[PDB]
Amino acid sequence: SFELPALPYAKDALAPHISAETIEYHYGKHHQTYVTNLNNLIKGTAFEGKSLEEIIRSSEGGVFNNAAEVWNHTFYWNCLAPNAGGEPTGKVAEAIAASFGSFADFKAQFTDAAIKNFGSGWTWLVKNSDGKLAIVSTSNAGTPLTTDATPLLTVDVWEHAYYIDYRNARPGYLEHFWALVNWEFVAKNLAA
Amino acid sequence: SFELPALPYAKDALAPHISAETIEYHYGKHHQTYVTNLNNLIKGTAFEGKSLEEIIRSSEGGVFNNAAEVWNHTFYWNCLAPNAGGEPTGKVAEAIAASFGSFADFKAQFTDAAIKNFGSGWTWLVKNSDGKLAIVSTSNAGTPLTTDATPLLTVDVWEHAYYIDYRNARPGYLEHFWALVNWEFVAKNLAA
Ligand SMILES: [Fe+2]
Ligand SMILES: [Fe+2]
Repeated sequence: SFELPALPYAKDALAPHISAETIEYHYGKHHQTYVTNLNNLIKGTAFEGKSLEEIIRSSEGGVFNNAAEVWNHTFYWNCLAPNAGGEPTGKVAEAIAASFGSFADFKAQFTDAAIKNFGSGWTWLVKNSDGKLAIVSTSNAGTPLTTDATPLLTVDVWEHAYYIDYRNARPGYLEHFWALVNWEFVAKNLAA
Repeated sequence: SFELPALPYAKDALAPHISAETIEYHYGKHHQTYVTNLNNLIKGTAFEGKSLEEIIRSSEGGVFNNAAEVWNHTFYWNCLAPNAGGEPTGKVAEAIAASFGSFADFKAQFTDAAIKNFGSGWTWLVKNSDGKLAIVSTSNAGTPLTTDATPLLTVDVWEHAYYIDYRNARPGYLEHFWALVNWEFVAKNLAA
């Protein structure tokens, strides 16, 4: 009985970086469908009373794809915000500087990883179990939740995430992604 | 060095099933970029002098992804045509009827497979070396060329192939795909 969590802002709040139309389809159709599909697939199964994270860590096939995508998108919406972007400060800035050399280095590494993540997928900033930050990419519904690394930030590189606004120019999408990064969410994730 | 083969028709030939803008981007940007990236990866290497097929059957990583996608798209453009679609005749009709019972059954199965293919990929009708026909789906740049089967027909289900025209409605795209199938090409593939 999972529900589609409410968007953290107005559907046109990320314009012009991500259009209101993209949110309408991405959130209203894609994300909503993953929720509906997940609910239908777990009915009557041992997954019924489990948390979303629990299902993601104990499933495969269709149940996994839908559950992971539900979580990935909710995390994604929280990674964005209006009147945000720019450079992080405090603990996040310090951790990024220590793990990548500088914010600029991190930004270039994250951008490159995201652009080169072949096909559909996600690119993440995570804190590995060794306490150091790293950038990793996943394919399709893949998520760091199935590992011992903690997700801090992500960018959806499935084409539906940017085709309406940037067509083939995934790099253009990444450029604008930086103008939307919600460092408050990233900071919360790192502080946990 | 590889050249992007000319499209078998003007970019408006498949409209309204596939729009001129989709062709503009799909052929003019996506396909072209695969050619460019392939060229840059193989320049000055032992992959020079090799056919596209030879590269696909002897590579991995980026070389394979780009080489395979170049071939897949050229094959795809030949699978589509104006004033086509409908149902096959002659040898193609016979083979499909013998393997799937009827064209209607084949059509339903191919469509179902294409819709279910998760993430980016392709759905194919192939002929195994023993003469049996089968429907197989691949992920990302995956192609039957790396197997023992012969590609007869394919549909691109990467989101860029249909998002401009159908957004998330991949089923609608598949319906319109059938109005474009170039059975003459399929017959050539089967007769080889
Ligand atoms: Fe998405
Ligand atoms: Fe394509």
